[PDB]
Parts: sequence; C-alpha cells; structure tokens
Amino acid sequence: MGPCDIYEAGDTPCVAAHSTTRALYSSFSGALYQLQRGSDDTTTTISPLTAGGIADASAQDTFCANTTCLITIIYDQSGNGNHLTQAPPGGFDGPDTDGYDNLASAIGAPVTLNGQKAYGVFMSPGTGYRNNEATGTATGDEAEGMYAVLDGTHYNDACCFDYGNAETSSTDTGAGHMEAIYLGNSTTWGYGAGDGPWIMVDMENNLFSGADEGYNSGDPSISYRFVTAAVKGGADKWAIRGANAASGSLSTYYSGARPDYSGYNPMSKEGAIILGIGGDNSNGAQGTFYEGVMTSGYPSDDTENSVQENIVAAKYVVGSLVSGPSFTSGEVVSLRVTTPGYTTRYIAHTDTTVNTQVVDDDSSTTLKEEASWTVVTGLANSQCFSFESVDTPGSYIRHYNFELLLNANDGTKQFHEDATFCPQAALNGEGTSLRSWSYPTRYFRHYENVLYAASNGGVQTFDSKTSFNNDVSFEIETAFAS
Ligand SMILES: *[C@@H]1O[C@H](CO)[C@@H](O[C@@H]2O[C@H](CO)[C@@H](O)[C@H](O)[C@H]2NC(C)=O)[C@H](O)[C@H]1NC(C)=O
Repeated sequence: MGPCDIYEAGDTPCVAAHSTTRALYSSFSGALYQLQRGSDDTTTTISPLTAGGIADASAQDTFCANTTCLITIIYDQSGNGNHLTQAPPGGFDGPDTDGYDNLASAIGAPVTLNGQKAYGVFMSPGTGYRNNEATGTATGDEAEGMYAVLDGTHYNDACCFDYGNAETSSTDTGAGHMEAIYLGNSTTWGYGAGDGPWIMVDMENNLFSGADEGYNSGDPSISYRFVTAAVKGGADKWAIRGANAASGSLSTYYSGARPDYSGYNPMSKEGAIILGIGGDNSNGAQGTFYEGVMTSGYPSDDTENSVQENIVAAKYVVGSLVSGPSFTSGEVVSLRVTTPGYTTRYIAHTDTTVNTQVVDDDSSTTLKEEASWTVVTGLANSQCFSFESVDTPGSYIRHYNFELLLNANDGTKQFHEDATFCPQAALNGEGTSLRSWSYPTRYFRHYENVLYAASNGGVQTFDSKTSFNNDVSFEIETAFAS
C-alpha cells in the first residue's frame, strides 16, 4: 500500500496527491509530472517505472540533455484533477511574466528512493504552484488532514513556504481562510523553540506554532534533511506532528482547540491548493517538496503513523548534485569562455563586478589574480563549490539581484547560499556549467561580457535564450596566478 491507500483504509481518503518522486497509490501508473525544456519549449511527462513505483528519472535526463528543464505541472494522482500548475499573481505579484510565480527547476533536488533515482521540487524565492479550482478539498469548517515530505535544511524566514488549503482568489480574505503546512523560520507571526525551522499551520494572517499567537515553546526546531510534516484540522481542533522522514515516528507538537482569536473557529476554508507560496501569493520563501497529500476528514494518529512508516520505507536519500569535470577543494583555476567570438576571455572581476576579460600570459600580475579562483567546498552545500578570489581572499562570487558580484563572506546562511554553485556537464559539451544551488534555474552566464546568474529564457535581459548554452559553458584551465 502507498500513503493514499493507507489514508483510504483509515477512512480519510486523499482528495489531492502530489509527488515528483513516486506514486502515492500502489496502483498509480499515470504521469507524476510534466517537464518543459528551454531548447524548444516542448514538453513531456514523467511516470512511475512501474505501478506504485518510483519516477522514471532516466526519461527526464534524456529529455533534458544539453538544455534546461522546468517542472510545469505536478499532477494530482487521486483522479480529482487537482493538478498543480504555475501559480498566478494575487495579493502579491510573482517575479515572472504578468505577475506569475516562477516554475521550479527539474534538477534542483535530486534524490534516490530505496536506491532509485528521482527528482524533487526545489523551490527558490519567487517559485510557486497552485490550483484555484480544486475538487474534493475541505471548505468552511470541514475537516482535513495533509502531509508533505520536505527538506528541513532548505528554508528561509520570508512568507511563506506552504502546502495546503488556501483562498481561491489568491488574496488574503481573512483569518480562517487558509489551512496549510508551513516550514521555515519566519517569526513575523508564530514561531517555535530554538533557531528553527518550524512546522507551523498557516490559518491566514497567522502562522501558528501552538494555541497562542506568536511564540509557542511546544513547537521544536526540526531540521532533518528529510522532514515529514503532518497537519490536520477539524471543528475547533487541529494538530502539528513532525518526524524525520528517513527514520522513526511522528511526534505531536500540538493537538488541541483552535487559537482563541476571532475568525479561527469556525474556519472558512476555500479549498484552493497552494505549494511554496502564501494564500495571497506572498512569494519570498524557499523550500523543497518531494511528496504530499490532502485528505477529506480528520486522520487518526494511527493512520498518520502508518503513513510515516511507509515514508520511512521509501528510504529517501540525498542524490548527486554534480556532474561533468568538477573540482577539488583548494584547487585554483581560471575559467574560459567558450562562446564563439569570445573564446579568449576569462571570468574575472573589476572591483565587485564579476565579468569576462581578455587575460593571457602578458597580463599584469594583478589581472592574472583577478582571473584566478580558489575553489573551496560549497559554503551552503558540501557537494557543490564556492569560488574565492585570489587577489581578494575572503571574498567569493555570489549572486545578488541575479548579478554575479565579488563580496566578502559575512558568514551568514544567506551569503553561503548566494555563493554556492554546483558543477554540471557543460550544456554545449565544452567544460562545465555552474548551476546556482539556491536558484537551480540559473547558471553562471556572461552577457555583454558581464557575469549573471541567468536562466534559459526569463524576464531579465540577461536571461536571453540567444546563445544561452554557449554562454553558460566554461572550460576549466590552469590558474593564471599559477
Ligand atoms: C532565521 O534563521 C537565519 C539563520 O540562522 C537567521 O539569520 C541570521 O540573520 C541575522 C539577521 O540578519 C544575522 O545576525 C546572523 O548573522 C544570521 N545567521 C546565520 C547563521 O545566517 C534569521 O535572522 C532568522 N530569522 C528570524 C526572523 O529569526
């Protein structure tokens, strides 16, 4: 049995089931999600290898070879048609065309389930999915349960990395008009103990970590690489239960009556489904979604325990984020442009601006150093890497407003994430392509001889698809600074 077979047996059937990694029903063999590649904007679907099995990652790799891919749709496996598509603008506009939120990269969250390769949904700030015409989802004060397997190490404090029930108008219609899982360390509303992140329940105009608005000591920080967040709500009752998705049981962080504030009892759920954003489309949060469902009815603890048992059995393990030549920590290199007509240029920097310049044996000692980089273990992820300036030790290449800058490491999580890049076999076959760890839809890309963290097509001029593949491919050579 799969998670939804378990919920069905527990008398609280799934009304929405989403996952890019595996089938959530033992009998499901349909499409798990849809992909769209940047080379020609064509699409294709990825289905389980077998009924109730793991996604066919090989099919994705084949379709996405020598180009970039986006996850356009996360299909609803229940049959209710509650598929998740690109989230629309609402109370807040997204950063994409006409206010839509960004689609997620198809390769930002590689994993293996019991040894089989699969891809999760790595969501950077601005990314979001939604379905504002869902069927079967609880409305009003109707009871529902839900869970999601997330990455407890991928999060931030901006509103709001949610998965669950929200408004069908994509706007904030008041307290009680939402009921969704939240994972992050926002403290604007509720928050738990420690540094976070915390699993909280977004009931609109409030993220709740317990009965009181604001701080609630009963909700602990949970930072497992794979987190199972289980939330449920019914008539004047709700609960938060969490666990290490890779091992053990769910622990109850909260179970009791609704927060005693106007609008939360009875609830006024609208039934829309959101992923990675807030009800009003607040889109500043980040996180990773692997699988999750929403049910009709209030799940018993026993039913959820069986679901957690199943998740553990799926055996989630982190996958490889790197491919191609790659590097070794401590190694010093110079990166050469491969785009025809700019092949004598190297990645360098003029003060804080990262750019490309013609550097050769005749260059000054200073310029040779500005075109030389010490490759160190990724500041935000040990699999990837960070690039430290040779002339300016202590400073690394980092993206800011999608421009690559050379700034001093302040030791903060944010800097670390902005400064971590994962090597990928060059899209044009020449060398390597450095993919941003925090924004996997973006890569080192030279445009007008300046370096950016650009996507294959986008709202920024430097996201131009023209010569993208060549512009994000660099040959790794001996450092000029020796
Ligand atoms: C959420 O967690 C992060 C990570 O611990 C906090 O970020 C730090 O941010 C402050 C404020 O900018 C800096 O003094 C620290 O140097 C940062 N620490 C790290 C480890 O990066 C963030 O402040 C937290 N947010 C809230 C609202 O509590």
